[PDB]
Amino acid sequence: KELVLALYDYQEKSPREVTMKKGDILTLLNSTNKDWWKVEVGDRQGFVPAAYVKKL
Ligand code: NA
Ligand code: NA
Repeated sequence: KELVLALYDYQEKSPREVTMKKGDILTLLNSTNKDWWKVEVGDRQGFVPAAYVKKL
């Protein structure tokens, strides 16, 4: 529903994670966890650290 901004480059470390580039605009899918948010990066879905993204 919401959009988030990738504040840093982040390379996924596990299958459930996804990679993002600084400045990417991600779709926020699930932010119920305080440390890991599920996002859509382009056509991929996965988790990134909440600390590395900013809600828009
Ligand atoms: Na992955
Ligand atoms: Na954040």
